[PDB]
Amino acid sequence: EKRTLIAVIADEDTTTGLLLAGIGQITPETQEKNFFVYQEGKTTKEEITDKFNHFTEERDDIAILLMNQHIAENIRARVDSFTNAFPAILEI
Repeated sequence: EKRTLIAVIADEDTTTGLLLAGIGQITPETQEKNFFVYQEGKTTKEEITDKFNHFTEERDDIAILLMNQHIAENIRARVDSFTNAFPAILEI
């Protein structure tokens, strides 16, 4: 389909491992980034929510949004209210 890419909302260590596996890297043709780093005490709930809606409603090439469970817990009502077919949200 059109939806081929994985997006990432993840703490520092998970992002590091994902970027080593090539996940969340820049899409060559569009130059878009496919990751946002959560930093406890720095990132607000509003920024997490904004990045969520971006990867989820403002991008159209995302098949799967990966997030740490604890980050999904921080915005659980926004996550539980997501209803679209795509992307699939997987909590890691």
